[PDB]
Amino acid sequence: NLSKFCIDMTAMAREGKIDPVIGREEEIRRVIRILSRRTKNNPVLIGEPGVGKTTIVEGLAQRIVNADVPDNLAACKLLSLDVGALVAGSKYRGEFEERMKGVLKEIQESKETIILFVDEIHLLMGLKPMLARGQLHCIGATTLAEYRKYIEKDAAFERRFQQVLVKEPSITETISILRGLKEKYEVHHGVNIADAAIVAAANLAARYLTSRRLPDSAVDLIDEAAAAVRVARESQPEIIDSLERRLRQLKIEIHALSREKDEASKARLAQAKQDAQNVEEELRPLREKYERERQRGKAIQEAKMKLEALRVKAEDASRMGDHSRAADLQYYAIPEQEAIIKRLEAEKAAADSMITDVVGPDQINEIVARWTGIPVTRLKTSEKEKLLHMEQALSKIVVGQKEAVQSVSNAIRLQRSGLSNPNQPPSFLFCGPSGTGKTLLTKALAEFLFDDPKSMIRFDMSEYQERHSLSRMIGAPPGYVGHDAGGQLTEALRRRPFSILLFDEVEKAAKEVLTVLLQLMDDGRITDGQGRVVDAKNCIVVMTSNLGAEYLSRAIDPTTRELVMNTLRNYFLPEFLNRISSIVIFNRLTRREIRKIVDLRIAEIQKRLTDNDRNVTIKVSDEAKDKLGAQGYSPVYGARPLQRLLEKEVLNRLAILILRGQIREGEVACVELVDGKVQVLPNHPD
Amino acid sequence: NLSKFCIDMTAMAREGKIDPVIGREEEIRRVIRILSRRTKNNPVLIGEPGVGKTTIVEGLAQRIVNADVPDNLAACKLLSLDVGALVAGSKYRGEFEERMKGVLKEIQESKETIILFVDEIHLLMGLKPMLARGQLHCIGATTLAEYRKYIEKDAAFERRFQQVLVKEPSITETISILRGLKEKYEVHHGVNIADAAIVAAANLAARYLTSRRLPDSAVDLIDEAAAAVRVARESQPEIIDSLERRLRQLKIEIHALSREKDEASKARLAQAKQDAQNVEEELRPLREKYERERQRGKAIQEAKMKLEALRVKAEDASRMGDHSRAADLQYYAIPEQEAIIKRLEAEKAAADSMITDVVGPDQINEIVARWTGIPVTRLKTSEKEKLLHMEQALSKIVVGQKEAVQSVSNAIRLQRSGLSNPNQPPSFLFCGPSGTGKTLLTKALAEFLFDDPKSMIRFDMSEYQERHSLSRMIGAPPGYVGHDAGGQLTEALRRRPFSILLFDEVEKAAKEVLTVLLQLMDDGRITDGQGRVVDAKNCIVVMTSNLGAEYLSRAIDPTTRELVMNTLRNYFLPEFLNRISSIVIFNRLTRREIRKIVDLRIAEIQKRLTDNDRNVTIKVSDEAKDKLGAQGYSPVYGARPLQRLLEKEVLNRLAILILRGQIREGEVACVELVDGKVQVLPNHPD
Amino acid sequence: NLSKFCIDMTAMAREGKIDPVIGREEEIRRVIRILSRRTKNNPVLIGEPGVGKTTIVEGLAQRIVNADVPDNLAACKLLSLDVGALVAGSKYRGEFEERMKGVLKEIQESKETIILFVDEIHLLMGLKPMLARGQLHCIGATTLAEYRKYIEKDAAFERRFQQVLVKEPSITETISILRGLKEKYEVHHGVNIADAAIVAAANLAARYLTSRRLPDSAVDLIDEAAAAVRVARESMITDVVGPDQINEIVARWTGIPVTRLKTSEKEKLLHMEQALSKIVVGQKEAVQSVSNAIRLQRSGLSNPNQPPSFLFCGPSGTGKTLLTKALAEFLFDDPKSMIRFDMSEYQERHSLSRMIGAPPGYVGHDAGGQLTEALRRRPFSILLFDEVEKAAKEVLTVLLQLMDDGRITDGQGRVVDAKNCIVVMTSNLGAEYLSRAIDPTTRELVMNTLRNYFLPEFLNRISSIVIFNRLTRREIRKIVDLRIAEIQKRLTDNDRNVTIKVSDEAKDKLGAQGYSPVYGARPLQRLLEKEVLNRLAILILRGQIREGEVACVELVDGKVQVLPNHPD
Repeated sequence: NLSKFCIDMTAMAREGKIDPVIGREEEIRRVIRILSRRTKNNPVLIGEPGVGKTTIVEGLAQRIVNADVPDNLAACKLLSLDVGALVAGSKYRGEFEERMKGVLKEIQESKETIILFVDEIHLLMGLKPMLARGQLHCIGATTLAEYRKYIEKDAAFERRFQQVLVKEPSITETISILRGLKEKYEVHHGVNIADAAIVAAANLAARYLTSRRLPDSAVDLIDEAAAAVRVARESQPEIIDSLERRLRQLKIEIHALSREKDEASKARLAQAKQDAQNVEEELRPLREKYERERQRGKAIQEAKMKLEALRVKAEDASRMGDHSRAADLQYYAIPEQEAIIKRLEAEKAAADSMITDVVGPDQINEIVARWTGIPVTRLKTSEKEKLLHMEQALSKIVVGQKEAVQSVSNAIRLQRSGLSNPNQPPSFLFCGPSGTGKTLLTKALAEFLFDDPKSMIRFDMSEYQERHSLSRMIGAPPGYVGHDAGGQLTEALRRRPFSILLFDEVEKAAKEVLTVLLQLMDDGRITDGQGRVVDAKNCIVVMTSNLGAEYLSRAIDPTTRELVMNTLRNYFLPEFLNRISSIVIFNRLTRREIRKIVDLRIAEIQKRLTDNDRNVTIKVSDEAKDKLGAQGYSPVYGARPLQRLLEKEVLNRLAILILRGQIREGEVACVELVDGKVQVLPNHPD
Repeated sequence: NLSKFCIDMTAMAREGKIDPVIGREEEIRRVIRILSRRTKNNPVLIGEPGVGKTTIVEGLAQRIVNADVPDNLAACKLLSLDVGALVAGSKYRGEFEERMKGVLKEIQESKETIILFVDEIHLLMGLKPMLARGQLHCIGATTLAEYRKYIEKDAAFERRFQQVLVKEPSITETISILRGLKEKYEVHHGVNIADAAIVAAANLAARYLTSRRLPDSAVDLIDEAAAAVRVARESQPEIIDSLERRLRQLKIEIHALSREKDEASKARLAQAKQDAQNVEEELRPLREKYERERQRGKAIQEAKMKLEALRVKAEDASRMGDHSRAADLQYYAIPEQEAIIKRLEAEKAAADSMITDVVGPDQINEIVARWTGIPVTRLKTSEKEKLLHMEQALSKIVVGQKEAVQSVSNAIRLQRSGLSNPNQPPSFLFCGPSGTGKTLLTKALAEFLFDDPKSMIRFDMSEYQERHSLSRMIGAPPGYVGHDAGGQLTEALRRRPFSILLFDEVEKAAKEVLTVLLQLMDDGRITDGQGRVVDAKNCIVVMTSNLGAEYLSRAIDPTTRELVMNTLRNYFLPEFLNRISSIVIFNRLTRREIRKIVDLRIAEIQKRLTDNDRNVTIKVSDEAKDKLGAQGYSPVYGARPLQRLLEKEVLNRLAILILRGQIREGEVACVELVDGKVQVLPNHPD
Repeated sequence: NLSKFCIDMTAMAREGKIDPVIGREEEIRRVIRILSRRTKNNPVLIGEPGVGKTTIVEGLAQRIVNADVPDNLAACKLLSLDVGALVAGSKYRGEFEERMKGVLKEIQESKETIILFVDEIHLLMGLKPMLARGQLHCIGATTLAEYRKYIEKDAAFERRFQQVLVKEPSITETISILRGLKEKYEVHHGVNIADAAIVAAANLAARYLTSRRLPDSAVDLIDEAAAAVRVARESMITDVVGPDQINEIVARWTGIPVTRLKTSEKEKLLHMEQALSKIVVGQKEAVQSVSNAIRLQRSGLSNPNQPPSFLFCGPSGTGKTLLTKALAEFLFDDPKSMIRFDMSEYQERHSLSRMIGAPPGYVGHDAGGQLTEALRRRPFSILLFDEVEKAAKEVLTVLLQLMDDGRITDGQGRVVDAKNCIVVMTSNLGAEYLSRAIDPTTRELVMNTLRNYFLPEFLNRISSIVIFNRLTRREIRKIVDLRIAEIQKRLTDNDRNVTIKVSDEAKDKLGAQGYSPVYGARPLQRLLEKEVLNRLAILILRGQIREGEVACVELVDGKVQVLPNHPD
């Protein structure tokens, strides 16, 4: 028989080597209905890669072999066969097609109803399975795109098929499947785990390592964690290996002195004999407890092995009816094995590097850290304390609208508390003069709430005032030219959902993209031109304005607030306008805060000084700062100009004397001013 | 036992036949972890060609042989693959399929857990060993390119592997691992090397030999140094070999004197032969000293080899139960023989005005010059001396915009200072009239900085207002031509990391090309059609405009500069014009500096004259240059027409007179403006 | 012992059967260095056919035999199999590989230090001793191309090797190499030669026979000299070799009088106007202009890497085509040295692929490179291009990137040499501004209407700026007289002898007639030819105008007609 390429699922099912599936049953029954459906028997599943749609097929087969299934299909069997393996048969398609017809017939001339799951089904593209008229069955599963690319472009084949979707499970579903496979994996490493670590780890992978999808992601996370900790238990303790290297060098010394004959040699001979003694009679306690734990875990492993083997054999026999041996094996070998395990556990509990075989969340934390280099500190923060401190925290970054800060704070608070629409994320639309750090405000926001620069994006609506600009920016359905670039916005949502959304020049926008953004607000997602309606619940969305700022006199009054109220209600649909978290405003910039910013400026300057060993002592006279500020305020950009202004107007002469070294190590940057012109004074000429 | 293709690494390990390896350890530990995992034991590596990926594998094996790996690995046998051998078997799948299975089968025939690392794994893709998970075990390694080409195609492998890239090592790490090597390398060629020399050498290769990567390159450099040494000797001493050069010259004397048939010739032949005897009597003592000391070195290294032999012998003896034999060997045979070899070393060191024969920075520098041909003095100036004297040398090329010289100089300082943005490369937008040498300015600038014409590249947005042009300028996904040739910027940055980047007439650019350039300004690198990023921190950029010509009317005035600033604000983004390093400004030329650059031209001319045999001085009348300038000042195109003007005007008649016979050598080109046209006074008639 | 396939160079070294070329020592040093490369001992030499880098390895063997080598290499036996020596005894690749193993067994047998060489060593790819860790030593050489084709593929091999470029030998160095060979060959034949004549010969082989390669080509020359001798001396007294015989042979391979070769190339320079006048007439200004330009070229005072270039503005054939011709046949002394190129077909972007090439996987790239093989086979030549302004802008781009640098990339992936080329663009985009008469305005008008067409600096890398005119009626008649002269020549070619008597009346008639504002009267050449050849041959095959009998080419009643001397 040419079962060469085939793999009998039902075999391992009876064998029980297949992993125990969990959850997602209604889908299974849907599959069933599709099978017994006459017109198009074809279950053709679709989902994102890696999710182990495979796992789902196998779980259905598992449910099958228990015979609690469609009767007309209970007598049927399932098996896999890699299409790549079939085309691995030969090099050329011609001789290959002989193998293929062999496949189609070999199953055809099979007097027992058995079905094949054609994984990666689309690869039929590269046909013969027009033989499908009920005499046979298949099972389809592959990604959406290529399905639309080839299957959707074949009527006859497809009018005989029925797309099946795959929802991506959520946190709780992880919790389920992970708690399930916990025992299996712990055995395969002979280890222990606690739950809260699993919970966190799941959430964490969900948050940051997101180039892949739930849930197998957090699974392999568990994997690597357990591997690392199992490597540590498998490895000798640091005291043990140091002891052993020591004693090796100790017997080295002992005998090297046994060669020489002089009183010092014999002295350190006896001394190194005592050394090797001490170390050996100390290690053999620790050495032997290490060995004992090795043996304990060993016995544990093999006991679980025979335990589950008996379990699967007994389940098989019960499915058969071999009652006598089934019952005796069950109520004899299971209980004694339980006793074995419980006395093993008792002795391990009494055993008190002695590492806790149980893993810890901190472990996963370190792992994800080296996965993304992100400071471990920020991770172990539950996203709650930061909330109870974010307000003043970000105040410590920029100042100027305490009220705006605390407002957006309350907004995100009400989001995370879950006291609103749980699907439409909070939305933001600013107004006021640039220079404050509005951008920078959002920036600190992100790197505090997602802890990443790239978490920010940028959108400037002059670039988005043509309807076709909208088209390209959201991408177009594959039937259009936008198929080669797609939607940068959309694709950004894809790659990193937990991120931030900037929008600017919104006054200069096209009305249509304005409306699709309004939808996004009320949608919490966007129906792409392709069908992948990608969530936004992990997003933050900001729009910019500076128009009414012409009202801003240095001074907060409600009067001007209503001024710009109308000044905006005119601009956009008041219903649309009802979709901000709350109206976001600004104000003028009194001198005091500006010179405070100057203090922050000289601060980051001293920071740059600290970046290297160079001690430099910035002495900004009060009046220095005073002139700096009083000069560089921009009625159009505030200190954004003044920033680089002072940057130049110090860094120049600073680096001058630095290159010159005339102001030497440990010296003082006496930041001086000369008659209305700032001039730091060199401690010396050449 | 098809060991025809089995090739063990642990063997050469067991004889120290591969040197130790430094750093990279956390990598190894990660690899171990992955090998332990239950999901996809087989990890994958990504890095630059042959950069020591192999070294990581073999060093892991080294760790193995000396009892640090865990038990599962303590039971591992590991080896490399006759990959190319099976690629070289037969051009059709055929029998190397079958031999491949045989060894694959031969794998199953295993006492302990056999591990087969494989490189180039793409070679099997462009599926056969899809048979047994758990039986076989490899490690993955190739180029990221190959990763996406074949790794990411077969979903099976995609679930069956996990990648671990390889960051490029850094310079200090180079220094360390090179000390390590240095030990064994000198042992191979018995000549000492200044550590600091090696440090230089590494930095040098890093700065210029971008063909390969760090550190292998600088390794080869040290090797070239050892080579230059061993060839300054001839398996000899080096001063002995230079006296052998002198002795070969003495033999030339001997033969050229036997050539002459007289008595004094034979007498001075005997003189040369006595000199030959004396150079021999000094040749010998130090030559046999050299032979003896290299024999002493092999004594040392074979003593260390036996040391490793007995060490690992005591290791696998405690594994078997015979640690006493190798124990005693280490105890007694090792220290005493090592001591007597050290005694031979001390006595030969005692056998040692004065003369040097060990490596120094000089020879390294000379070799790198020979490799690139750059002057040794140019290498050794250091990014410090030029900063103290650049402005001078630059003025030695063109002048007039002294302010801008100063400015760009401070900018380069800032970079080298590091006090500025530690990553943002410098950036300067040229503004002024063409026809002075803005181009020339930047040219000589670079050739003073990196000392390379080709270190400069020029770009003009005239062919960039299109999308496909942006693509070609950066590249594209494979379904395009942008993949072919990639992008000019990225390909250049690769081909030369240190450079300057001209973008002339940028005011005509497509604003999305402007966007990618702005990224370059603010990334330190760039994301491409392949997504990969290449650092430009060690690079700078150039872009020019010529709008201000409106305001161009000589007297430096500020009022115009803000007009220009807004003129370009309306052309680009505000922050874009702020993410720059500094604004650039130009102007017209003073008639005096005009005449000056003309004097420089005629200097070039007389230089070209003394290049050939024509020593014809030129009496360029004041009127000559005055009229030439009055003509050649093109208010449209500066004086970039002027040199051509003057050469067409005079140089032609010059060469004409010189060759037609109107000039004999050594003459004076007494050239004089006569009636609006400069006609040199005929030095000799037709 | 299957050491037959290799050859112990060190043996003939001991037997002294070897004669070292000299120079290139530094390269041999490089070799030694890599022979000390503990990492990749095996280098790879790279050069060109004829240079017989075999020479180089033999010289290394020389430095072996006299014990003048690094002793780490003292006992090394240097032998070299031929890959062909194994292509012969091969009933199949297995048997090929069989003998491979067999010798390699003897080879891998580590008796003493031994080093191998293989010519065309790339051929081993298309290998078996990939087993070679470097415990052994080898060396080889080939062209860059197949090296990149085969050795670039494997990581292992390519890494184990070191690419070394032999480089082109200096002309002065070749004379020194000839010297060292002189006595040897003379012994081989019993002859003597003047060193200076030999130097001449060298320079000649340089200027021609580019098919071959120095210096071994110049050797071949000297061998031919010795041959002529071994004829003569054995057929006062004739015993030595003058330049004469060299000249005989260079002629026998080019068909040119020694006169045109015994030149020193200065008088021709000083008298190009003479020849031109005797060929072309009507643009004396451009004549002297280009003369001084190419002089400056040869003067050395020119830019060392700026080959010439000459603007054309005037009708076609008027002499300018004939000009280009004379330029070739007088400077480089070959008609075919001109390679036309109609830019009218190069107004397309794909014409870049069609001319120089494009990325290798295209259809036009194979047509490309027309300049590449041209220069490789013809260094001393000229590059004609017609109405270039219409040609595609990337075509003009690559043409510029040639003319400035005297070198340009190709679609194949290389930058050819052009240090003996001449740039030629030709059109009459503003010639219609003119009459039969010179006014600088119309001249300056064309100046503008052409400098506009591109970067005027693109025109300002041209060696000059040159126009043409509409010939004067009198010099029109002059070139007419030239024509009728070559026609009477053609008459004298065959024994039928008849006197062309072109009346000044018929002269004016034909001239003015064929004079047209398009090409002047170049088609009139064929027109008047029809007018004469027809009638003269009519009377030739009729028996009217016999030998010597006059051909009064006379204009009768506004229609030129030769009066039939004797009616039928």
